[PDB]
Amino acid sequence: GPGMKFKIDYELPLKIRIKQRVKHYVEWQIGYDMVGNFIGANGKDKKLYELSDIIFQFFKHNIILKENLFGIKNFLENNEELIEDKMKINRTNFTQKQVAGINFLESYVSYPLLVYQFEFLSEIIIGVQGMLYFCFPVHLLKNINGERNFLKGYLEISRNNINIFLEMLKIFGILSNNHRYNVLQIIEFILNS
Amino acid sequence: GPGMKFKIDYELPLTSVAGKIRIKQRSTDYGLPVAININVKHYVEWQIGYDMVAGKNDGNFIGANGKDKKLYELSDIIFQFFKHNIILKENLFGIKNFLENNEELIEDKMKINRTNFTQKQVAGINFLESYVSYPLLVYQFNNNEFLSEIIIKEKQRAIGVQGMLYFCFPVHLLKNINGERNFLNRSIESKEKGYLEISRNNINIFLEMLKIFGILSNNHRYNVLQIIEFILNS
Repeated sequence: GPGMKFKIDYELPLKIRIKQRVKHYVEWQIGYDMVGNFIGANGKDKKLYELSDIIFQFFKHNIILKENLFGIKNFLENNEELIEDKMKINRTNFTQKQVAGINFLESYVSYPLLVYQFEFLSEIIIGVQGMLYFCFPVHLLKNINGERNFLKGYLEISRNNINIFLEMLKIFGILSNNHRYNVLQIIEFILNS
Repeated sequence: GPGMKFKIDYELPLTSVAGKIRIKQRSTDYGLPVAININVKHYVEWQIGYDMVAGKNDGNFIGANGKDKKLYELSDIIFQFFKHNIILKENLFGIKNFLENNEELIEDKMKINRTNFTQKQVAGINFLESYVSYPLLVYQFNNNEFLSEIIIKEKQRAIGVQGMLYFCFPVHLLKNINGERNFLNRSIESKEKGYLEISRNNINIFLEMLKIFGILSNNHRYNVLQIIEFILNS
């Protein structure tokens, strides 16, 4: 349907990993671009993909207002608090530890992780790099025919859950400087188009 | 040379990435990798093994996993120095009796920790923050130049933790192709090889490393015990 009736049945092959803690969920290492619509932070030909493809279509069908994209743009342009700079890896001081009578020095390396709850949730784990994972129960997916008969999958996106992907784009925009630059280029492309 | 003069100039590929040999710089503690003149803080990181899967003709023992195995790197070094009568039989027997009586295993005592959550706000966005803490064990050999570090990670597709042993020592200890220790204050040439001199003066470092492998897990204990028995009966 057009306008507010617009939906996307996103095909998900079964970057996709299936794990379990009804406890089984989809682990989607979702991206926003692909190697053209804009110039990435690395200076390569980048085009819209996945997350940005979803936002562009729902903006094209007038479900996402341009005022929302303007607010996200100004938020990402004005913000200086980035997740990569706020997530610090900690290393403890070496302490004496004996195993099997052998004297070792023991230290712990702690890697932070962030959980954003939207039932959906986003997880950011950790040279090193931060990796974003969009997670949701697997029984939410419709089969190839079009019914949740799992308890290829298809994730239904509509006006009732598009805000999950707008929030996820905003989170990407504060993950790192490279992501902040790329997301700003994507929002500029969507607003101009 | 012959007898007590026996040595091994172990060839180590220096300019190589995505392999068992890596070059890092020790930050006065911890170290960070490097890609360039070599100074005293540059170390060799060697993810050394003690065996290798063998074929139907070159097998030396059967490992804990039931696979054909043969000597490799650490165990081959110990075999040659035992073959040339530098390593005493009592040294191998002492390690054998130690591994037979030992009950504390590294993969059973080392724990990966997940901390409680805390509320964390970044850019005005509220998150739940937690930490995953990985232990590492460092063993300082009697020679203050050599050390080994055991990194503890999760078992892949299994329950528990696994240890990866790395053998570390300064780059300036290595000899070039001419037998010169001239790496200090000099950049490493392309495809250049470093040579770690192993002799009677430092062989016990490799014996202590074999003992450390033997306490890593029950499978490692079994494999080391099979290696000691094979070497003793040679």
